Amino acid sequence: ASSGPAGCQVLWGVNQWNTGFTANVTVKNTSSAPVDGWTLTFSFPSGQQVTQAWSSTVTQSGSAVTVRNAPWNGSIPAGGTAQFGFNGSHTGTNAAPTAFSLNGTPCTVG
Repeated sequence: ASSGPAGCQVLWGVNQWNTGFTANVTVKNTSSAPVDGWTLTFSFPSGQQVTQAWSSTVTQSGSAVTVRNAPWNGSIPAGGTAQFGFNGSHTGTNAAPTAFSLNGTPCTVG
């Protein structure tokens, strides 16, 4: 980025039962813009086979990931937060990386 995009962040709220880690994520934008829906992306380190999702149009590309959070559940102002989650099967390893990237901007986990 040869300019100065955003730099939001997202926290993780894992909840693994037997096998199926349900990640309760909460987006946090603070850069400076009316977030009326968005599309972040990064990749699952281990084999987080995500499948069930809500309040987020998740999409696993082979092994990577992307989430297009709807406009309604994505109506958070520059200094606000959003939230979504899903249920994926794990194996006991790294689940959430570090700084993912909103639709065109980085985002440090929380």
